Amino acid sequence: DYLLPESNGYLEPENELEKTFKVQQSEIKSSVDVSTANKALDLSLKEFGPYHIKYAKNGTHLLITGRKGHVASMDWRKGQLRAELFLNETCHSATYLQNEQYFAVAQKKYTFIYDHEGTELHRLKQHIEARHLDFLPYHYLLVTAGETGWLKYHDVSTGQLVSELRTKAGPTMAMAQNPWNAVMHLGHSNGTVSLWSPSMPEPLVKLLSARGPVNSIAIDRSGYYMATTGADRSMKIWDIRNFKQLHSVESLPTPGTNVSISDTGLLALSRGPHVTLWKDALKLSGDSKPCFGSMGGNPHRNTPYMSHLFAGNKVENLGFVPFEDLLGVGHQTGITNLIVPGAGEANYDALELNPFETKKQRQEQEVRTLLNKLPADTITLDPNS
RNA sequence: AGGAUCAGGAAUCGUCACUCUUUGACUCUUCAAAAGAGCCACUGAAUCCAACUUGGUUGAUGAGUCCCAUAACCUUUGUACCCAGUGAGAAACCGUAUGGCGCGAUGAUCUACCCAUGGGUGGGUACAAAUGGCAGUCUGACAAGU
Repeated sequence: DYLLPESNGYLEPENELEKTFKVQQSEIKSSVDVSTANKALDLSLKEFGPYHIKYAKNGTHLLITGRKGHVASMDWRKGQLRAELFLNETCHSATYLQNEQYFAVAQKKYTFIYDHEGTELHRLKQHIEARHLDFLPYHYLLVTAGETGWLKYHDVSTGQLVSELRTKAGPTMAMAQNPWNAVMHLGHSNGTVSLWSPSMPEPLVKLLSARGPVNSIAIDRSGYYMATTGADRSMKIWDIRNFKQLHSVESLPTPGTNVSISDTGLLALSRGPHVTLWKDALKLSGDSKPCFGSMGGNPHRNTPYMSHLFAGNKVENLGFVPFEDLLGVGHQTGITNLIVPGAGEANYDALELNPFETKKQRQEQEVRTLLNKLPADTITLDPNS
C-alpha cells in the first residue's frame, strides 16, 4: 500500500462561493504541468466525417476513424504516426487488437484487420455489418456487433471465428465490453441490454435498462457499476454485482450520445454539444446520484465534477486515456483531449500494461499474452468460477 | 515384427545496450515521358542577364602534387652466375741405442660450338648508370557580392 509511488490529481473548490465545474480547459491548461498540459490535443481534421476515438489500453497509441474515410493510428505522445488510411467506404469504429501493430476497423460492410504501416492484413468474409468493434486481450477475442441481430467473436490469435450469436433484438445500438468479466453488453431499441458470453446462445441475462432505445453503456474498471443511457434523456447506474440500477437520472436536457468510465471512478456523459463528468457518482447512496444542479449547495445533492460545452459540434464518442487524466472526445471536426484532474490511475502496474514500452519489451509482452490467452469457453459470469 | 499419418530427444529466463543483415515506409530520384482542382491577388525565397560595387595582368579564375619525374618500362656499357654446385680423389724420405709437418672427410681435388685439358663466342637471370629512349617546360581575364 505504501509502495504505491504516484497519487491522483485532484480538483478542489476551496470555497462554496468558488465552484468546481466552472473551470474551463484553457483555464486548466495554465496550471497543469507542461507535458501533461500539452497532452491535450486539438486535432481538427474538418474535411472528413465525424470522428470516432479509441486509445489503446495503454495510452501509447491513438486510433481515430472519421466517418467518411479516415483511419489514423498515431503514436500519440510523440510526433510519430503509424497509419493514415483513406478508404472511401464509410467506417464506424476501430480498435487495436493486441498492439499498435495490429488494429481493426468497422466499415460499411466488412471489418478489416490492419498493419501499423497501413497495409491490409485480413478482410473478414463474415462481419457483414460492424457498428461496435471491441476487444478483450485476455481472450484475444475481437467481438463485433453490427447492425445485424447477430454478434461475432473472432479469435485473431488463431485467426478464426469462434461463434456468432443472434440476439433476436435487431440492430445493436450500444456495446460495451466488461474489463473485469469479459461479458459483453449489447444495447437495443427496446431499452434492453443483454449480457453475453460466446458459448451461451441465449444471453446471460437481459436487462430492461430504460425506455426508448439504448443510447450507450459504459462499465467500471471494477465491473461493479455500469452506467447506461437511454434515448429517453435518462441514465441508469446499474450495479451489475446485484443487478440493480442505483440511480435513475431522469430528464436530461438532451439524451447523452455516450457514456464513459474512468479508472478512479469518474463518469463521462456526452450529450454531444456538451461533455460532463462526475466524480464518485457510482457509489451506493442516492447522495452519490449524479445530478445536474444542487439547489442551495447541499452536500447531499451531487453536482457535476467537470463540465465542457462544445460549440460547433455534436461529439461522437469518448474514451479516457487509461493511465492518464484526460479523455479523448471525438467531435465532428476531430479530437480533443479534455484534461481531468483525477480520472486515470496514477500508479499503473507495468506487469499488466506498459505505458512506457520498448518494442523488444512489446514483442516479449505480446508472446506473454498469447501464451496466457484464454480459450473462449472460459468467458463466464464470474472470473473466479 | 519393422516403417509413416493424427522416451536413446538440447531448448520453462518480464531486454540493457551494441553491431550486422533483411524488407518496408520516407525527402527525393534515372529509365521517360505523360497527367496536372486549373484563375486572380497578397507576400516570401531562389536563379539568370543587364546594372552597380569591391578585388585583379604587382595576376582574378581554372587546374590528376601526392597513381611517388623522387618514378615506371626499357636501352646501352663495366661486373656475379647458370643449362653455386660437383665430393674421394690428388703425387711417388729422414737431427745426433733410438725421436717426426712425410697428403686427404677435421676435405684430397675441380670450377648449346669450334680449336691438342690455353683462349672465347651465344642465351636467360641481377645491379650500378644514362645531359638515353618512351617523352614535347601550365593557363591568363575575369572573378566575387547586391
